[PDB]
Amino acid sequence: MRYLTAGESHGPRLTAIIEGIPAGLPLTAEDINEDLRRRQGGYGRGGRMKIENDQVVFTSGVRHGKTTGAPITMDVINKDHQKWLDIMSAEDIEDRLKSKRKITHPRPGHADLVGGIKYRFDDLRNSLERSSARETTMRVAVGAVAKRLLAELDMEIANHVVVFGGKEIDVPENLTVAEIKQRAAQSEVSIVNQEREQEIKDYIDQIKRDGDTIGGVVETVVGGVPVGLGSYVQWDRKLDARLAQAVVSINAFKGVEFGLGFEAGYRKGSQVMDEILWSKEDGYTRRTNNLGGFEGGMTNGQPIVVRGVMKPIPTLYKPLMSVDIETHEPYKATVERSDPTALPAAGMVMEAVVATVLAQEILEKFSSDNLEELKEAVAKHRDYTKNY
Amino acid sequence: MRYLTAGESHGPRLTAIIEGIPAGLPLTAEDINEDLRRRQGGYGRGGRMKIENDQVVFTSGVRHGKTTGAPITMDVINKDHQKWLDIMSAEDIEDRLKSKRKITHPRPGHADLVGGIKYRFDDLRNSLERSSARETTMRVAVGAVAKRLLAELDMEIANHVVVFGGKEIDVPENLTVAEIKQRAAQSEVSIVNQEREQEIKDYIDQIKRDGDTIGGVVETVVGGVPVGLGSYVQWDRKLDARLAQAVVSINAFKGVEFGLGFEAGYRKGSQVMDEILWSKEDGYTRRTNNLGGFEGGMTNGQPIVVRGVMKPIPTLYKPLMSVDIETHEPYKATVERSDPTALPAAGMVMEAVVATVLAQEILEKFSSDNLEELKEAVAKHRDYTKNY
Amino acid sequence: MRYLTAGESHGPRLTAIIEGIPAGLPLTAEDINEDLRRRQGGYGRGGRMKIENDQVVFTSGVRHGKTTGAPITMDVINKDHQKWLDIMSAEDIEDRLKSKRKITHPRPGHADLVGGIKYRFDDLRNSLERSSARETTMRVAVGAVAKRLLAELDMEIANHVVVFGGKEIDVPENLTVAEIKQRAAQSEVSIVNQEREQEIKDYIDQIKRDGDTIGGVVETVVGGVPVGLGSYVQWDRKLDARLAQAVVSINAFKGVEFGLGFEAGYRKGSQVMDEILWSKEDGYTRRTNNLGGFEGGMTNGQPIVVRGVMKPIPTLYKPLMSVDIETHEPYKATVERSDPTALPAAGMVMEAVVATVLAQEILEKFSSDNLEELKEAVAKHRDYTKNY
Amino acid sequence: MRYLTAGESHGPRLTAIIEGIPAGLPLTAEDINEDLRRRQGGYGRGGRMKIENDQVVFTSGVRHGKTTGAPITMDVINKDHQKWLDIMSAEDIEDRLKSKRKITHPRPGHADLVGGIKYRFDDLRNSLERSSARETTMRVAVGAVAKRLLAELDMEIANHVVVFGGKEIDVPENLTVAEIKQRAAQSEVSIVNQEREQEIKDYIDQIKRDGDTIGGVVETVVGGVPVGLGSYVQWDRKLDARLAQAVVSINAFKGVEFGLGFEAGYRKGSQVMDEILWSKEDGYTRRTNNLGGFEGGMTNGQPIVVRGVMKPIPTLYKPLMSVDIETHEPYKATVERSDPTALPAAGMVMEAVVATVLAQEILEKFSSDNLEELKEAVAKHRDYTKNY
Ligand SMILES: Cc1cc2nc3c(=O)[nH]c(=O)nc-3n(C[C@H](O)[C@H](O)[C@H](O)COP(=O)(O)O)c2cc1C
Ligand SMILES: Cc1cc2nc3c(=O)[nH]c(=O)nc-3n(C[C@H](O)[C@H](O)[C@H](O)COP(=O)(O)O)c2cc1C
Ligand SMILES: Cc1cc2nc3c(=O)[nH]c(=O)nc-3n(C[C@H](O)[C@H](O)[C@H](O)COP(=O)(O)O)c2cc1C
Ligand SMILES: Cc1cc2nc3c(=O)[nH]c(=O)nc-3n(C[C@H](O)[C@H](O)[C@H](O)COP(=O)(O)O)c2cc1C
Ligand SMILES: Cc1cc2nc3c(=O)[nH]c(=O)nc-3n(C[C@H](O)[C@H](O)[C@H](O)COP(=O)(O)O)c2cc1C
Ligand SMILES: Cc1cc2nc3c(=O)[nH]c(=O)nc-3n(C[C@H](O)[C@H](O)[C@H](O)COP(=O)(O)O)c2cc1C
Ligand SMILES: C=C(O[C@@H]1CC(C(=O)O)=C[C@@H](OP(=O)(O)O)[C@H]1O)C(=O)O
Ligand SMILES: C=C(O[C@@H]1CC(C(=O)O)=C[C@@H](OP(=O)(O)O)[C@H]1O)C(=O)O
Ligand SMILES: C=C(O[C@@H]1CC(C(=O)O)=C[C@@H](OP(=O)(O)O)[C@H]1O)C(=O)O
Ligand SMILES: C=C(O[C@@H]1CC(C(=O)O)=C[C@@H](OP(=O)(O)O)[C@H]1O)C(=O)O
Repeated sequence: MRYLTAGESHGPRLTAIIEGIPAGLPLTAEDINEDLRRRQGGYGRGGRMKIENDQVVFTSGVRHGKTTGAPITMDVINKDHQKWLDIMSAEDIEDRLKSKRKITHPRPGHADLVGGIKYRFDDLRNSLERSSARETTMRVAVGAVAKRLLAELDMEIANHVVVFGGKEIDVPENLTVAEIKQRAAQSEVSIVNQEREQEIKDYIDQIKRDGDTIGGVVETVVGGVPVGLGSYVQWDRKLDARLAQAVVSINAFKGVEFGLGFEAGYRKGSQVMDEILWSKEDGYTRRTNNLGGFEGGMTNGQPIVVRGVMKPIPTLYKPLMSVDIETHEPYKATVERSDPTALPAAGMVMEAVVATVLAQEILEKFSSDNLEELKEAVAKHRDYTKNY
Repeated sequence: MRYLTAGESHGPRLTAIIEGIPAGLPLTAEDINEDLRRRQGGYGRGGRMKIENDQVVFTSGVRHGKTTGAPITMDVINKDHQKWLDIMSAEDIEDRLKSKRKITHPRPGHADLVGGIKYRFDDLRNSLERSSARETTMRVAVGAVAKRLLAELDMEIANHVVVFGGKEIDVPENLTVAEIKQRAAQSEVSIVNQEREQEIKDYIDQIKRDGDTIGGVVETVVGGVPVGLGSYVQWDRKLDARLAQAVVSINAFKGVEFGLGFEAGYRKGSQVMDEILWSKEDGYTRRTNNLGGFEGGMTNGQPIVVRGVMKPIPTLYKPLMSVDIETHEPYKATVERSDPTALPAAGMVMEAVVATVLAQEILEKFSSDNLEELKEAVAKHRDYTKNY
Repeated sequence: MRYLTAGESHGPRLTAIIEGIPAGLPLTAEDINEDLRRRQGGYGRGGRMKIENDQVVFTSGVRHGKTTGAPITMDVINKDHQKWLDIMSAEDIEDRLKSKRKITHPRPGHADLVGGIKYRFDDLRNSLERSSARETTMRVAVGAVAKRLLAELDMEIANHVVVFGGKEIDVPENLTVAEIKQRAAQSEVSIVNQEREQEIKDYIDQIKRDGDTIGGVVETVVGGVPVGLGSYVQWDRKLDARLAQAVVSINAFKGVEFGLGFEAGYRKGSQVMDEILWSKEDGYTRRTNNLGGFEGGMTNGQPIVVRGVMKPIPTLYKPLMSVDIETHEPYKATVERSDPTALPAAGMVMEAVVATVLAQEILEKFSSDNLEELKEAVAKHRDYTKNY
Repeated sequence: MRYLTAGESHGPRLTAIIEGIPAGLPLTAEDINEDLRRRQGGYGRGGRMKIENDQVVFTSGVRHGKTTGAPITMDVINKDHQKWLDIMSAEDIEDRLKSKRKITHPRPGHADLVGGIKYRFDDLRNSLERSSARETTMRVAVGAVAKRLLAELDMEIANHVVVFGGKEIDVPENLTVAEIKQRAAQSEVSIVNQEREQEIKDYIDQIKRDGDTIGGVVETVVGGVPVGLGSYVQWDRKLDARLAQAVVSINAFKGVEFGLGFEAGYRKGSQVMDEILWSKEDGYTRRTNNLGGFEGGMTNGQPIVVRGVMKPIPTLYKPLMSVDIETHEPYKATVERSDPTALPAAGMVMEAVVATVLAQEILEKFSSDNLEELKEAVAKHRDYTKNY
């Protein structure tokens, strides 16, 4: 299974094509819209998010509620585009109008300047329009399709904020994936423990009044995973490593870690390995989950636990120093529309990207031209695993 | 450029094939051997590291001291194989001899059990032989070819330990890559500040007496990096993300971060973006390097700064709890030859892997059938960059 | 450069995304539409070709006349979809309405039955809608983008029919690419010598009235190609082999050959090899082009000459024998809407696919994040080639 | 599954690494060696083939007679290397010695000149050593591993010469794969009709005394093929097209065709489609096999029938004009002893590459981390197919 996303922030619309989903999967637009809606939200996002109402339009690969195995195409319109018809026209317009919203003041922390050097642009809007996170809308759309697959295979996934601009959220011990998703869904900041709900909001508004931005750490958990997805025989077959690329490819993300993660570099061997247990009732399991679901680049059957750090949004309403690309003189950075933080939204993109890599791995490991054989292949493999 | 590594820990030899290096790159067995030697070192490694004397043998693609563009084949013999001629024989032997060194007690933390389930093994040695970090020897070897290409393009790379089993190393501000390489080579634990050298060493010794293991955090730095390598136009073209997959693919790595890394989730935007500066003498630069060389998934010209966390080595001489796979009874894990720590060596592995990806990215971006045209494409791009 | 095509024959629309085209390439909807029009033509096409008027819509990656380097999305609407609103709805509909246009009598030669076994379909139109050649419309839209790149690099391409249902064309010797393009465009069956045009039209009418079909052989020729695209150093880098996959992947194609092709298996070495020549004026050239522009899987600078055989359309109006997948009784294949032949269109698809593969090979060989750098590299390479 | 081949014709040895073969496959050196012996054979092959005695050495991935799922490494020594130790040494040597056997006279029909332009060589030996068909030895080694997988899945493969230097071999009607395999290797020229055996040998001799070369056409046939391998959903998923690239990648191959092949462009649809039949005994079948086992890029369950044309060996005793690359002066190329033909050996290479691609497709289609699950999946899939 593979895919490509396309579209510009202020273009007419976004598009994604997914090639390789099995035939037979029940799939509706509501299956996608629920996640699209979750991605637009989170306390701290404003502006564009109150202008868009992201919903999907399928134009291929889905027939009468089920996929057919053909490429699936999903669209999401940009309502805002009616204000950028000339500026973002595909066709040429007269010289004289091109100057409009032309960007020559790169913003620190964004792709503007380097995208201009690489692609040799005279207008950095040509870097901005694609590098913008509006694109994550289609990543979530692809992840919602991936999630339908995981749901048919009795797997569960959830995401929650565990660090918000420095505030470490004390998560209760031994929550199920279902509990994580339900608690988190009740918060406007995706935290499982809310006595901090009002405290974090206040802070986002401080930061907001203060004219600054914050980021944090988001955690994705996956339950019911089959054992032996990924492989140690070659470096690029390791599933944790595959997930690492996908997480870090999310706009603003600067790191990814599994289970204890970086803490594992501060502890002893005996405090980190997860002992192996067996029962006639359940077959193999592990006493603890410090490795976050992976042994040797492979799923061991415990929950997958991965965290990603999102740096603060680069756009500051209180600029920062930059340089004017036409004069080479220092100046403040351009101020494009943005928010004090988009962390909860980033955690939804993270959930979608993890689900997507997972679904890719499942489709590669098991017979999967169609849902029936895949579901059969997975049941058989879970029976084998249980009785090993 | 692409490659495959092969070989078992106690098989006769390790092998690697590299396809796609440009013709005309000066390359010698000593260019490789220097790094193989580093990989074998580091206070805390014993056993095998005194038996093996890792050196390469070229058998294709190198002629008269230069690559030809054809596939390069490198071999590294396993001197230890002499003690395993029967056990690791490619051809069938007497059934009665097959139980030798057979493993039925998986080790927590290692690939034993899950590899056994995935591949349907009755002898967990079949997992161990290939999941062993003995394979990282060939990754270092491929890395040494990649480093020669970086050297030809005026780039420099180094690695050092910045956290050793929880002891954080105090790194002097403003060191060049060359100083980090030089100071680290004077330490038995690869730290650039030897004030904790004896303390780290005695800590290792304690760990070993205590019968436990420790990991840490290694940092790789790359200097003189061309701008605009990597792209934001699609997620899987982001170079930070490609490095992420490669770093976490290293045995025992549970995480990866760039620049400030996870600490960016604890700061404000104004304390994280790197301001943009310009001078007639140097072109564009950045005031600070909190982003570790990456904006928008692309190199910004600042030093690339990446860290990976190595969990503690799973094999404890004081074995943890497990299960006998033939009887399903609880039992202590198998105790195989291992060391209290392999962090310094992991650092070298990371250095090679980072270099590998980077050379791959350079070979994608520039005309690179031969070194001549590659060097010219790179100089020309550097000139463009400098004058943007 | 990579791309995906998507869409069903009777769904709402077709879509394609191309990822990786350099920034800076002039591109308009007319650059695409000219080839979409060619593809709908050819004496012998009717039905659908009378309902559709294929024209593109760009929704991403194109701004004010040029590419930006971001993913390019193209749509082609299916006007006919208004007749299939229920039959092809993405949303589920009442069970009884699903019998509408349901295929249970598979057509010999088409993807019907096999797709039904592979994907576990009960309705074989689910095989039909995606396997149908309506999809070639988007492969031609991608080729048109590829062809714009080839034109900025001073390359030319043309296609022509050389066999039309067994009638071989007597092709004058030593025509240029441009001559081929011009002469074939003045013919209603894309033949460059019209002595048999009326005979071929009369034959097509005959096949039609008899409820039969015909295919033939088309030839694509590419001029001005750079030397050394492709490589012999690994089998999958050979450019003639890469083209071979792309040509056979066109619907109804059953084979591909280069230069003399299969005739080379009937002649002696001395009658096939192309002698090497050199002059201060032209640099290296070849006396003849029996090899069709390739030596060792690499372009040698002569015209690329490649031929593909298109088998006859499978859907015959006097249907062949098949089986009712519901009762297992013998029954005549279903008769869907089809032409007696679509060879001239198939020629345009083949021109597009060849140009695509070649653009991809060029983008891989040369620095090509943007058009300016790509043009400078190709000029430089041509300079080195001429003066070798 | 993927693999890389490496080595020079006059280097010390050839090497291949295959990654992704399921654990559990019985495999021995003789499994490979049988094919390697066939590949050295064929009337018309002389020189080298009498010195070389190709046998494989396994150095990884094979233990006690079975694969383990890790990367497999195979070596084949070049006995001829002994006469080239200086010339082909990896390490640098005195400048005065580097001109030994330097090549500056490109052979028409070979990779020489174009390779030296591409890779900017002064010595065309660096093109020649790797472009040589000596490399096909490792492609046949790889194909032998693939063939072992096919045999475990009850599939059979064979190759025979159908056209020899223009002599069309009259093949009996409807030979099975096993018949073709048996008859063909009773022949020193791989033909299934031995009334023409002496005739072809004499013709080969005649060509040789005439100082010329011949090529021809080889047909590979595959039986017991599962249905539904390959897909129509995207062009690059079609298995006929994947086989096309593999076949045209063989040195000297200039075309590939399936079933009736190019003859399908001369016939009518009624004379080409294969009618679909069903019986309670055997399930679905076809009345004829004009399509060569493919419908919509997918296997239909009839025997795969593919033919490739091999141009004649380019090196001749008859003169062919070329140019001296150091002087730009014309010269006549002539080789006193060259083989007149390598067609029967090319047929072995064709069988191997075909077998390889099929194994790859099978590994992709079905659950295949280990042989046991693969077998189970294939069995389940044939039961579904038969009972559709
Ligand atoms: C959900 C989400 C929303 C974002 N919103 C904004 C925003 O409003 N303003 C901004 O400057 N960056 C925003 N970002 C961050 C930028 O897209 C990103 O920092 C930039 O493209 C550079 O890529 P990099 O930070 O990964 O290096 C957002 C990211 C995510 C995941
Ligand atoms: C058991 C343990 C676990 C820790 N885990 C991490 C970690 O995962 N990430 C990190 O950045 N620091 C980690 N450290 C470092 C401590 O957080 C650090 O010493 C502390 O925050 C004080 O920092 P300061 O000296 O910079 O104020 C940990 C320390 C210990 C003892
Ligand atoms: C240089 C290096 C040396 C290692 N040496 C050991 C060792 O002696 N014993 C051990 O159990 N693990 C060692 N490992 C770690 C194991 O290979 C590894 O934990 C195991 O394959 C499971 O992979 P994972 O930890 O990535 O999940 C080493 C890793 C590296 C990078
Ligand atoms: C400014 C700041 C930065 C921090 N950076 C990190 C970090 O990068 N990684 C991490 O794991 N913890 C980080 N933390 C947490 C501290 O390391 C500290 O040890 C933490 O509060 C844990 O203490 P506890 O786990 O005993 O409550 C940071 C804390 C602060 C105030
Ligand atoms: C331009 C074009 C038009 C075609 N139109 C038709 C048609 O009208 N009816 C039909 O049965 N097949 C048509 N085909 C062929 C089928 O799509 C094709 O034979 C089928 O998908 C099975 O694929 P295969 O022939 O490659 O095995 C056409 C092919 C091309 C290139
Ligand atoms: C089995 C085999 C043996 C070959 N032996 C010879 C040979 O002895 N001499 C020769 O000139 N070409 C020989 N060839 C052909 C060349 O390798 C080939 O023409 C050349 O590398 C250029 O590639 P191309 O013909 O695919 O363009 C052989 C090919 C094969 C498959
Ligand atoms: C549109 C989204 O976020 C955008 C991401 C973003 C940026 O630079 O990354 C900039 C803003 O877009 P705009 O300037 O139109 O307000 C964000 O709002 C979205 O998530 O759908
Ligand atoms: C051989 C190396 O490391 C090995 C990696 C390792 C493991 O499980 O990862 C186990 C030990 O191997 P053995 O049991 O033979 O001593 C390590 O020493 C090496 O780095 O070259
Ligand atoms: C639509 C095209 O070709 C179609 C390919 C086709 C088939 O089996 O391949 C069937 C017909 O479509 P329909 O049944 O609507 O008339 C063809 O005309 C086209 O070239 O644009
Ligand atoms: C060595 C093989 O074939 C070789 C292929 C070949 C060529 O250009 O392709 C040239 C000859 O090599 P040389 O000139 O040393 O004899 C062939 O013999 C072989 O099949 O193993």
